[PDB]
Amino acid sequence: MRLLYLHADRFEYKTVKPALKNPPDPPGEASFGEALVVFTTVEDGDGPQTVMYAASDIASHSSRLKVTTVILYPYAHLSSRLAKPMAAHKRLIELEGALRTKFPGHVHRAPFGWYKSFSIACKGHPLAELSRSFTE
Amino acid sequence: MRLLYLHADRFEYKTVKPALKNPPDPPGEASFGEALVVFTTVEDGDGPQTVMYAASDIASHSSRLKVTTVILYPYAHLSSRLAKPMAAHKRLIELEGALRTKFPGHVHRAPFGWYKSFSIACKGHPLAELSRSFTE
Ligand SMILES: Nc1ncnc2c1ncn2[C@@H]1O[C@H](CO)[C@@H](NC(=O)[C@@H](N)CO)[C@H]1O
Ligand SMILES: Nc1ncnc2c1ncn2[C@@H]1O[C@H](CO)[C@@H](NC(=O)[C@@H](N)CO)[C@H]1O
Ligand SMILES: [Mg+2]
Ligand SMILES: [Mg+2]
Repeated sequence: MRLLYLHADRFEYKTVKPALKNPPDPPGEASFGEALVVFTTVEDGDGPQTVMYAASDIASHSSRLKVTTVILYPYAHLSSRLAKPMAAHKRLIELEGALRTKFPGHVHRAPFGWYKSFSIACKGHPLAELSRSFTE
Repeated sequence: MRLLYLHADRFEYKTVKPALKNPPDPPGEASFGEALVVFTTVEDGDGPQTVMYAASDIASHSSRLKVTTVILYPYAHLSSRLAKPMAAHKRLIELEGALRTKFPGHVHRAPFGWYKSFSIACKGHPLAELSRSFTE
């Protein structure tokens, strides 16, 4: 699993066209104030142990940053060892579930299987942009 | 070399704190309308052949998108096989130079060696977010 952590002042997205023949989530749009935005690429070896490590790390980082909102943003573009779409969706659902057991704020999982527009204002501090790899 | 291509409606950044003991570029800030924003991670094996392939691809993609501005945005976070900072700066300077021989619009290379804030409004169309790997 490959993650990009962006500490944002604000974040918003809208689904536009479907990117899979049948997207497993309904279309939608949402906008947020200060949040940790976690661009999340699910990779072929990812299982429940991987999900648990990512969830702990996201919780830990969110705590460091004093953020109370996390956005789990499905993202196909951070790796060249992608999990298949079905498996990726399952892991992202597991990741959201796991994160809620570790982090007490708003957890928003954006819809999987869509092209999206988005806007982000990303902070400039030294810990505002980080990437993470998790495996088992 | 690992690149992320974001087709934006608008883009802006500001350098904030230095991220290397001596950043090789001066601090600054800039803002843009519609542009291809190319988050660019220079990797250990990257040489002039790699730079030339990336430059051709960026030019080709920009042409497809009908964009007339490209932003080469140094980014440390797309890979776990980073080139050293000196070498990375050199390759990014080469990449800007190479791109200008292939693409006729505005080419902006953002400063290397800084933490930056930024904002982006990324389009939602199917070719609006892509990643690319180049090697030699
Ligand atoms: N292995 C994977 N890890 C994370 N997300 C994945 C995935 N495989 C497929 N997706 C999702 O399907 C859309 C089309 O690839 C993807 N959409 C996106 O990457 C949008 N942000 C594009 O605008 C994403 O929702
Ligand atoms: N191998 C590499 N490829 C591309 N850029 C690289 C690099 N090694 C160092 N940099 C630059 O140094 C700043 C601190 O890592 C980096 N700064 C950034 O990644 C900012 N956008 C953070 O806000 C970047 O300017
Ligand atoms: Mg809508
Ligand atoms: Mg300034």
